[PDB]
Amino acid sequence: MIPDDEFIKNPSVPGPTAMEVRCLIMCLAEPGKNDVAVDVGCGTGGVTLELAGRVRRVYAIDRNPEAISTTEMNLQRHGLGDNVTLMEGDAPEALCKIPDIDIAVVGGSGGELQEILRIIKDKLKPGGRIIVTAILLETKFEAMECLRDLGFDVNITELNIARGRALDRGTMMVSRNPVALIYTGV
Amino acid sequence: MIPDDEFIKNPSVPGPTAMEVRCLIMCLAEPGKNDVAVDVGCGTGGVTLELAGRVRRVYAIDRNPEAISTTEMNLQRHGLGDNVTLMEGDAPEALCKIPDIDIAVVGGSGGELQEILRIIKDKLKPGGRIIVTAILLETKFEAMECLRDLGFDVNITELNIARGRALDRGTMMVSRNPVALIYTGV
Amino acid sequence: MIPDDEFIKNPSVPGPTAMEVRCLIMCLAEPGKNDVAVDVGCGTGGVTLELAGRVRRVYAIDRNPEAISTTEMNLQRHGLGDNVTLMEGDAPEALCKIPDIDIAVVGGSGGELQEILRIIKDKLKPGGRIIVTAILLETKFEAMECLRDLGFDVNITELNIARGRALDRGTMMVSRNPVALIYTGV
Amino acid sequence: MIPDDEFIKNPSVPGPTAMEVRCLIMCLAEPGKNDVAVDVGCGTGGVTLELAGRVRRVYAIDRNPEAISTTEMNLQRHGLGDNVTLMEGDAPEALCKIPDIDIAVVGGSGGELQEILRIIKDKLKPGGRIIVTAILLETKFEAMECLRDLGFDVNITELNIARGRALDRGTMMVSRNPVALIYTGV
Repeated sequence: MIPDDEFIKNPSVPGPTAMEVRCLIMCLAEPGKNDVAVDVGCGTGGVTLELAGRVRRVYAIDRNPEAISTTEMNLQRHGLGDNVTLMEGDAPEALCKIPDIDIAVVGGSGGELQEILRIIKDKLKPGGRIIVTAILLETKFEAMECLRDLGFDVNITELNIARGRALDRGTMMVSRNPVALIYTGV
Repeated sequence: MIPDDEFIKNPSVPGPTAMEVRCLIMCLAEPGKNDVAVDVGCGTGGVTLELAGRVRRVYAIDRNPEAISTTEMNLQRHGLGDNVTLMEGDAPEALCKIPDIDIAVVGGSGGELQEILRIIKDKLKPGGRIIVTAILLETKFEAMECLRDLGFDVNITELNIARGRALDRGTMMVSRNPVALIYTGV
Repeated sequence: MIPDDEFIKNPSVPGPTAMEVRCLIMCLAEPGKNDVAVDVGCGTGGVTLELAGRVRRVYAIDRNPEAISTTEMNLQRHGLGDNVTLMEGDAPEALCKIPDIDIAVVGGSGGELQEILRIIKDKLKPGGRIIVTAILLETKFEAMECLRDLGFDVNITELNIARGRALDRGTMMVSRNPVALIYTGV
Repeated sequence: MIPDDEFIKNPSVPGPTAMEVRCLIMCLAEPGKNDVAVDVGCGTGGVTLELAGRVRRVYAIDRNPEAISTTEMNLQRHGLGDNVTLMEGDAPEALCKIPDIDIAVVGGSGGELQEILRIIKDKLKPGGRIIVTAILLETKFEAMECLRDLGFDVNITELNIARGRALDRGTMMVSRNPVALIYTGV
């Protein structure tokens, strides 16, 4: 997996998602080379990158132009992007212009989460997977609720990662903020 | 990834390792189809399974006969095992009968961790990766120390996972015990 | 603090709350010998005990008879209870029969959390503190939301505790499930 | 408890210790108004503060002059310090100039942890308590080992705290680095 260090950040663009989380999302999404995926709120490009290398097509969406810019840069740094359709603008509008999906990774809460999820449920091919990355306590709840309301079997996994930082004095554990992955049964 | 639920457990055999951890081990190990791997202390077979599907050869070792038995069963349930050499008995003895390795996943502390690590360092192909799964606070330290003494750049990641369990009353977060992954730089 | 071990458990009654959590609730609640406190959903009696020894009066409420029973037993084992009014039945009904409070520790989600909180806000003496112990992901959200809606400054602290268990092989870290303490500014 | 916010920090002086940890240390230490306590490596003064208000005497030690300086300031901001003997210099040297102790809170690993612990064991009144705050993975192990070697019953509790930070977008959980408290049975 591309570690967080090899990502070109941008002060106004959140990310990249911790490799440990990207790790897990990849396993939950269980990409197939014929799967069409959508990464809503692609940020620095973390998930898009990982998906780019394992699925047929990836539609990366984000309101923030700098994010599409950063994701673009990062795809190029890692020579991916041939199969990645970057998309500027409002997630719900963008999502309508997309084909049906097998995998949906929704990071960007962007308020309109419930709307995005409804849209996604409608474009989800049978056996599709939705994975919502929640940073805000509200998103954890809202995602759980929507997914259940859209008739999905919802699961949730909260990841608390700590990496050691070598100091002269020794190895200190440094925490990433908790990240929850709300995902629908396959 | 095969979820913990699809594993055939055995009351006397610990495991399977949380999918979230197996997930991360897979990313840290970064299996190559030409990589030879060894899973010391294969338990229920979790890591062996994951590795089986991504590397050339996997040598699964474990003192406990029931573990070799359970891993054997689980390999079959998931149609893997063709490239998995199961091995009974003392890990250091078994390890000497193995070819050089690219990836080493050492779970089974089995006391003799330091000895296993020494053996492994000697059979580690250049650019090889060692990942020690530590359940015991002592193994976290002992592994860090050996790895550093054997001249490796040691890193550590503690994973605290919680999965929601749906109750009538609502979703409750249930913790897995902390698991640390001590790993050598690639 | 009375450690979890010295509590008389009851298979049908959840608790006691990890000493680490009780410890923190005690500090957030900042009991004063003249403070009147209410422990909604007193379970095994953990918080009731701690409060009993530091405040003027403690009203312990719980739907479950076994819990009032168990809390009663534990109060006696530790010679407290002189200043503890145990209360059987529905929390909202019981809460109305109570005097105004300085401290409110709400553990028992019991569905009716929002109602309990509204009742509590109305009986909260100026400078009072509310602390809701959340086990369920929904309660974390719901409590945050209510407290904010009732005009409180809401804070949240998620505790992930792990205690070592000495085995022959060594000390192993054992996790308690995550517990969140949603509390109102003083 | 004095929250982390009301502490006068100093860029070169680590601390204050998270209120959640200070909270727990106070409970494990179980101060008595007649207890003599020593805070080795007093940092910003967190523990010293808490102890100051509950025990007879507190000897605060720290190599770093800025730390004794900052602790000094903080004691004054909170009108404590009348019963606090600040001490400059090498912890082992300072420790010999102290009377016997009931409570010892050792934060400052300062390398010489094992030496400090031996000294403390010798000055520990019967039924005394030692609590070592470990930030470094090495200290967790070393403390456990010494305490056991000095014939103490050693216990350990790893605390992973996350506090919500209110953003416009919502509440986000922010982690403190893991902190372990190794403590001797009373």
